[PDB]
Amino acid sequence: RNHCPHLDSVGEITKEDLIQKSLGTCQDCKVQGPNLWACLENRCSYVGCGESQVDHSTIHSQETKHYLTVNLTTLRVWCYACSKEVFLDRKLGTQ
Ligand SMILES: [Zn+2]
Ligand SMILES: [Zn+2]
Ligand SMILES: [Zn+2]
Repeated sequence: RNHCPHLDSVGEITKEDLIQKSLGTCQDCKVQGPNLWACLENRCSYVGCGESQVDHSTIHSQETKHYLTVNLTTLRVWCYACSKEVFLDRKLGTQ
């Protein structure tokens, strides 16, 4: 198992949901993109901004223990628990 558990637990969001988050707007405040983050938790669908604005992604991460956040600006995933950037595979193949 050469992968992070935090992210390995969360799923993936559809383009439909990401499209709204990619619009460049925070679900908590009104900072307006670019540079916006979105909860990677397949079960969660919240839009927050990183430390570059109000670190909403961090706060939300603690509140819901969601240490997975992906910036819609570069389409990159980040792991708070691991304390680094991670990548989300498109296809697994377990079941
Ligand atoms: Zn915000
Ligand atoms: Zn969340
Ligand atoms: Zn991790």
